[PDB]
Amino acid sequence: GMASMRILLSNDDGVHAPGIQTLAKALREFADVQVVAPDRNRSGASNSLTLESSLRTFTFDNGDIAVQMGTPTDCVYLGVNALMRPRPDIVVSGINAGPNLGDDVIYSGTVAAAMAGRHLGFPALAVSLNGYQHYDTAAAVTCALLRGLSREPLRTGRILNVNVPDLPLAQVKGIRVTRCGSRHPADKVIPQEDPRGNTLYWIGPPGDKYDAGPDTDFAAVDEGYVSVTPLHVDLTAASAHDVVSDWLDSVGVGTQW
Amino acid sequence: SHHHHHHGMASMRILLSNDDGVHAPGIQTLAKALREFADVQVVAPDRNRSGASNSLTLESSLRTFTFDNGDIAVQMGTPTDCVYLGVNALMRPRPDIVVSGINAGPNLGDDVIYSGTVAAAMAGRHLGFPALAVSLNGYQHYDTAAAVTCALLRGLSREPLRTGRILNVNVPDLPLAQVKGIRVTRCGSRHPADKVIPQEDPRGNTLYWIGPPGDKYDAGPDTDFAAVDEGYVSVTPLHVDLTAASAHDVVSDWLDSVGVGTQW
Ligand SMILES: [Ca+2]
Ligand SMILES: [Mg+2]
Repeated sequence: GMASMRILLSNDDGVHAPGIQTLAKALREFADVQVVAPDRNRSGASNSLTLESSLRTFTFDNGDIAVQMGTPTDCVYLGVNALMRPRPDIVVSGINAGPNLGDDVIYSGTVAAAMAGRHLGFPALAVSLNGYQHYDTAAAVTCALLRGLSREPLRTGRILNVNVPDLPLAQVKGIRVTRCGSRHPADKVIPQEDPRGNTLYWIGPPGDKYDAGPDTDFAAVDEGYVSVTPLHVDLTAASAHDVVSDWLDSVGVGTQW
Repeated sequence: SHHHHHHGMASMRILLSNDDGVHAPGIQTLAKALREFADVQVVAPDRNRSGASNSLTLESSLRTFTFDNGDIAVQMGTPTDCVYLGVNALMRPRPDIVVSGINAGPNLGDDVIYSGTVAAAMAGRHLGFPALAVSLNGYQHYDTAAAVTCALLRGLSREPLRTGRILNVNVPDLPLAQVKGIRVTRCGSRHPADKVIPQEDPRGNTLYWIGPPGDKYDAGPDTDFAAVDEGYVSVTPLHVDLTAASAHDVVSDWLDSVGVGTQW
């Protein structure tokens, strides 16, 4: 093998998470792996980053780095820019306990850390397990993808979102390239009074599946396939361009006539 | 019947938020303009949360605080938490639309996915009018961004907009008379940001600041960058679907070719 793969490994659940430790161990059988991940398991970071403050890092004995109060984006950013020299070949984010599917992906810290590694020599991988049990399955799927990538370059697509059925490896049917499904709007709030009678509010669960058709990430994982969706960060909705332009003309906004 | 710039002093119910927080000049100038013709409820972060993007608070309940004028701050709340709570719990009657802004500084190109301004608008995408994110390319002409947003909202009152759930609006930092018009744009892109600014704490530990955005990369003629640089309001319709559809076949052929997850 002419060259070792050098991986920057991060996650949404922090350095202590079973998912990131299991992955790290499996990748280290063939690759050099630097962990740079949050100091703890926080929920709901998405792609936020810390701009109002500087960040502290801590290095463990095994060389793992925790960024203190770091988001997953902050971790990949420091890792790519300042803490690994030279820069990593690729960012791998995972294994996340829990699926990152459909229109949820924009809110996922696991996806966020991969999107921060989109400009490296390989497409970044975000790896989520549809459950909490078969980390070994997700780790073997990840190793298989990475072997694929060093065998033949993937030409287009800077981020792959990978969702792994929570199944023993022998039961996973295969791998499908998918698009993101969608959900109905989330609408539940759960109010709870504090001891003084003040109402506080919890964000409720996601809305029901809407677009879960045959070509979606939801469908593939349901049928026991690995789902691979390529993602990009361009939010432009190009199909709306003519409608919006026509509308502006019609209501006279930006025209005198 | 009577000739005024706007018909109705409260003809639409607006949930107004931002990521700069309730005390920011951009949201306070926008609130004051909007209240001339709309029924406005501010629900915004208790402080500046630039950097919050689409993050939300899941492992903790949120507490709200209501100011004398009725503005609501969500304590520790992100822009997404503010809109989600405003819409689903706090407002009665529910809003017809979410407006988020005016942000101090632009939200252009591939930065839009990192913007808390944009995230609040995207949490309002399911309402009857498309949500607006409004950002000023500068810090001076909040007045100009407010006039532009009021023009869009009067427009929505004349005629509903059919497709496009979220409009990302960037306004040049110019007097209104100097703004050239409006273009419907696409997001351009930047080089990766690459700077990390170290700074020692008083005990001699090294702390790190995230550096500024990378250089412009794709600022083509129909980009939001180009529009604003040329003195035009940029309007880009946005969606939340991250699927790189134009990569599907290539990824699919690559898989078949390396045979990952196949037997043979
Ligand atoms: Ca801001
Ligand atoms: Mg997680």
